[PDB]
Amino acid sequence: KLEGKVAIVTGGASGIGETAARIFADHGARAVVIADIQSELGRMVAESIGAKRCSYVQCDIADEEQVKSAVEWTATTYGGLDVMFCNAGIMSHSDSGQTVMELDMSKFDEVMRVNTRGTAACVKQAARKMVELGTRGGAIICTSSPLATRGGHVDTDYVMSKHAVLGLVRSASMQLGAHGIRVNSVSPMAVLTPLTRRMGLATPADVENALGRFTSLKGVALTAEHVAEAAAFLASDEAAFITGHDLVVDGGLLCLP
Amino acid sequence: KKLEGKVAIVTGGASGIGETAARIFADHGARAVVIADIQSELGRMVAESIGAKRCSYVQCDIADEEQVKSAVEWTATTYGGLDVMFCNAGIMSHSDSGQTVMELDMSKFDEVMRVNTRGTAACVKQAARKMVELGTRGGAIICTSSPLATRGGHVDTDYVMSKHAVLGLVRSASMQLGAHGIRVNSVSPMAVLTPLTRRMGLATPADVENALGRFTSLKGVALTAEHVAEAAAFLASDEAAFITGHDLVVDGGLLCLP
Amino acid sequence: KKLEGKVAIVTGGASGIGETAARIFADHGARAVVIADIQSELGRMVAESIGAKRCSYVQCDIADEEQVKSAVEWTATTYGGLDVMFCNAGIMSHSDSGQTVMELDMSKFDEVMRVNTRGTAACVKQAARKMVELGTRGGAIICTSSPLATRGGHVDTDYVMSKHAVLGLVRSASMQLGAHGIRVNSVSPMAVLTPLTRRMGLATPADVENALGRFTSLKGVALTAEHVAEAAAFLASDEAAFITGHDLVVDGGLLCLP
Amino acid sequence: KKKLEGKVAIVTGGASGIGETAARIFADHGARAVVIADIQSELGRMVAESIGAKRCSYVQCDIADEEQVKSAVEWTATTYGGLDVMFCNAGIMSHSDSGQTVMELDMSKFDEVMRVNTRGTAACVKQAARKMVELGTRGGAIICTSSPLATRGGHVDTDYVMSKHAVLGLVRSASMQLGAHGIRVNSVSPMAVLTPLTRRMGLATPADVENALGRFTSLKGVALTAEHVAEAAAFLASDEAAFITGHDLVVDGGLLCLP
Ligand SMILES: NC(=O)c1ccc[n+]([C@@H]2O[C@H](COP(=O)([O-])OP(=O)(O)OC[C@H]3O[C@@H](n4cnc5c(N)ncnc54)[C@H](O)[C@@H]3O)[C@@H](O)[C@H]2O)c1
Ligand SMILES: NC(=O)c1ccc[n+]([C@@H]2O[C@H](COP(=O)([O-])OP(=O)(O)OC[C@H]3O[C@@H](n4cnc5c(N)ncnc54)[C@H](O)[C@@H]3O)[C@@H](O)[C@H]2O)c1
Ligand SMILES: NC(=O)c1ccc[n+]([C@@H]2O[C@H](COP(=O)([O-])OP(=O)(O)OC[C@H]3O[C@@H](n4cnc5c(N)ncnc54)[C@H](O)[C@@H]3O)[C@@H](O)[C@H]2O)c1
Ligand SMILES: NC(=O)c1ccc[n+]([C@@H]2O[C@H](COP(=O)([O-])OP(=O)(O)OC[C@H]3O[C@@H](n4cnc5c(N)ncnc54)[C@H](O)[C@@H]3O)[C@@H](O)[C@H]2O)c1
Repeated sequence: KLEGKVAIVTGGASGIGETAARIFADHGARAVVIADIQSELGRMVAESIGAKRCSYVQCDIADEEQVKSAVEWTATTYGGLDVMFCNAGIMSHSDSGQTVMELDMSKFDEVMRVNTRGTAACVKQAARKMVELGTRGGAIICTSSPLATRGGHVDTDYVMSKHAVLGLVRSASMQLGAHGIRVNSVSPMAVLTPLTRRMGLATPADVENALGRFTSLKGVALTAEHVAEAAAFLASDEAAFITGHDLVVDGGLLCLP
Repeated sequence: KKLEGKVAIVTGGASGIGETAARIFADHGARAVVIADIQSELGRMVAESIGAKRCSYVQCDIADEEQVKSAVEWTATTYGGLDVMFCNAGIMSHSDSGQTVMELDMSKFDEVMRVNTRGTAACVKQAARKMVELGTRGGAIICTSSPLATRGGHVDTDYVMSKHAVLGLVRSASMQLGAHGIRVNSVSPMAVLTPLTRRMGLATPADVENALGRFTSLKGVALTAEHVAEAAAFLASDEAAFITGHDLVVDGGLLCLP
Repeated sequence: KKLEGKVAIVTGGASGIGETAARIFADHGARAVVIADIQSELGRMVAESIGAKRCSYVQCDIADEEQVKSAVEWTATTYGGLDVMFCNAGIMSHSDSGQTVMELDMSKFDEVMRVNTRGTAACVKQAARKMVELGTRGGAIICTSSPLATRGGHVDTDYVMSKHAVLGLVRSASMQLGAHGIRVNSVSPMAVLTPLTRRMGLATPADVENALGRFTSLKGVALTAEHVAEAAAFLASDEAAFITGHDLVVDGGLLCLP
Repeated sequence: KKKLEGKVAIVTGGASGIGETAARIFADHGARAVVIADIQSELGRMVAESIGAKRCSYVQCDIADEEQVKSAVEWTATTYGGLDVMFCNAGIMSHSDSGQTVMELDMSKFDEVMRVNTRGTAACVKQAARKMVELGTRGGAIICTSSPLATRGGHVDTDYVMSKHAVLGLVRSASMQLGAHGIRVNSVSPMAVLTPLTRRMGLATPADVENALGRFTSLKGVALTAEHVAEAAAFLASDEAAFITGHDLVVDGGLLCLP
């Protein structure tokens, strides 16, 4: 699917991004660059994938200059840039849950900084590099959420940030189609990662107990591989005419708990 | 191979998008692909070309629920299962006034609604019932939709209403059949060169670009039946094991209808 | 007064939401309200109660396009105008197996689709033709829809499909009739205590609260037919002069269907 | 009865444009008191004096400063004895030669647009809700001004598009969380209203609007006015909308696509 492509995975040191980097390489990616802020964790992932197929770059995506450097380093080292997986994202793990009435505006600022400013800087810098290189069939994919299209009972800062990511995806797909660049998102429900266990979901039983009643599809558990497979489809020529689309991977979510 | 060992029915498989999907499903390793359709000899030609040991042709007017029952049951006992139902058959009216609201021909409305909604509903029902009987694991039902399932049209109002209805069927069936591990999704392509769009006036890739090009964000690629079949194959495979109730839009970033 | 001097037709006005809309339209100053229904005894009682100088009954099965045309003609001729068409009549199956996909009764599907999609389309068409013919300024066409026009259902799959189709009609009619200054919108209420919901087993406010209370964000108020009528009167008035193609949802923040 | 009889309303950004007209229309619909919160002191006191000092007051309030929002909300509730309507209407767009396209996104201008439109709006919803809960307000209403660009992408002003998407996420979440208190939260999404903001974008006259947007607008024979937007807001703020929450009320004349 991805033979000969060069991909960057922000947040690739952990969770969904880690699995996505592994799966992109299994799909024949020429090179996968993990861009994260967890240097030793990230280097670990890179060697696990294979030090000759995967590299790590320290990159705080909220700092546009660090994004530009990571993008430039990637294109120079590997001679191209075909896939930007804008995946890094954070939540506030606030004791009072970031409800509207208890909204911690300082914690709100942190979430919006990473999830909207960082994602926007990543889309911008990746687009600029693909255009400069004349990349053909380039793909930019943002990790979203069902909370990009419906409200939350908690984590209001996160909900607003993912709504904003969807607006960015829609706008970028409109503006970058002229260059043949496709911009899409993938919105998974609950994946066991370090993020979801900070919310109190550590085991598949925790997931089913929290969400199963609200999930239409029975008899299958959502894995990080599932999310990576959706993203590899979007990045591949199997999706050559798909842009501006939010690919939802949620088992028919009826509502949040 | 993503469809290895699966048994697929493709309605409307004698022509256009359905024909390509049947070929592409077989190329992705489907054990058997059954074309259900009403163009008897165009369809036998296709199953012939795909490989008479991989592909059969069944006469099936999808509006008739007993013919859908029969086609589904024939497929399952012949090949020992049913894993994928690609509910793709569908029509438009091709009317002098264009089926604007002002000039809606109620009789032609009835014909479009009969195939596109009653027939699609019959296929989803009969395919689902058989999957549950056989105990199919990870079954997939996929309906061909349209950007006109989520937006209004300037013309072909009956077709627009029918595709809106198909989307409601997909959403409802996903919530009801998830208990059986059956996933239900749709694929919504924009303009594919088929006999249907030829009846509309689009014969050549240059016609498509002249009618839809300025309304499409993505430049440098034309949509093909293969693209739609690849979207469906993805949805039918384990690559989409947790995707249900979803409308997979393949429109190049359609800004608006012309 | 919001609707001062306007002539309105309310289909399904003999009962439930339509009856309350007819009364509320008159309270907002409508010059004439015409109730179009198939329950003549009930409908004549509503018309007489609103006021025989202000309100008339016409027998009209909206699934028969000729009866619709006749009712619209009679309204414009009797009252010299047509400003508001509230296409509100609709039905459900009330089947013992709930019209799930697995147990979908196609003949009952046909009945629901006939009233809710074919009939609604004929009403939109015939009202639009008449307002265009009269030169109506700022005419309004409103269809009663449902949260099930935008999400799937666990039951009543035929009704879900039909209300999706109604939204496709509203969107299409909005884009085609705006050239004439005609606005087309829908209103989508959740559970109102009417003969329709009584037939689904909801007879009392406690029944509604038990079925839907914990799926509804908004507490302290129960949806009434008057709430729905006020939404329709807003959309029908100059308070909504630039609103078209819109589905006005009146559901209390519905988290999910039961 | 007047649609807003007896209600106390706050209108942020009420010194100008849509918010000024909303303040006038709310008073016209019988609001007991309208408080204009803005950062244009002389303009805002003009509006308040014009509506009538007995029924309208002005407060200086930078909505991106949560403390000033809380202070304006407390002053309203203490002065007038209640808080029934919060119309979170203040917002900005960037001054950008490059249009804030993705390719030329000025990140520091993006920051400012997000700070006012998302951080400020969130603070306004929070502080208004906290007060209505404290007061035991019955049938309270919080309305945010949104845009078609809350639900569709834009060719330009990408920062603004993301900010309005985020506002809709706030409206949806607040609706879900505040319904327990009887508080309804909705948005109103107008297309092109002639204001100082759209003049800055190059739309100064009705002909400008028609030339830029007429062929993309289904509804003919009428042009969107600020009064139309205010009437939609007044509806949502009233008992005519007693069961409407979490809803985006679109006022765009059937917009077929963005320019
Ligand atoms: N896990 C879920 O269930 C779930 C569901 C829906 C959406 N998501 C989203 O998927 C993305 C990945 O989430 P995850 O579950 O793998 O969480 P995770 O915490 O396991 O991984 C996130 C990684 O992003 C990195 N990160 C944080 N800030 C960064 C920054 N400024 N610059 C660069 N990297 C940064 C982190 O170091 C981390 O390695 C996130 O956008 C999340 O919002 C997750
Ligand atoms: N061509 C496009 O650009 C386009 C765009 C959007 C959606 N679609 C939809 O994709 C589906 C296939 O369209 P197509 O372009 O391949 O058109 P097509 O006419 O070339 O193929 C349709 C086939 O379905 C068969 N058919 C019609 N009624 C039938 C019935 N009752 N029972 C069984 N078969 C019946 C027809 O014989 C035909 O072989 C349709 O549902 C169409 O609405 C097509
Ligand atoms: N909770 C609710 O009541 C609810 C919720 C959502 C949507 N709706 C929709 O609101 C509309 C009215 O529903 P209601 O609850 O008032 O039901 P109701 O049964 O109380 O009233 C419906 C009236 O429509 C008339 N009707 C049926 N078929 C007709 C036909 N062919 N021609 C003319 N009239 C016909 C009926 O005789 C009846 O008087 C319907 O479209 C319904 O789908 C109702
Ligand atoms: N005019 C349009 O076409 C249009 C369309 C859709 C949405 N909107 C939105 O409507 C809102 C009002 O826009 P408008 O056209 O009336 O513009 P406007 O500039 O005429 O009025 C906005 C007023 O908000 C005040 N404002 C800005 N930042 C503020 C802050 N931090 N604190 C307090 N007040 C502040 C401003 O001084 C100004 O008086 C905005 O949210 C805009 O996004 C406008």
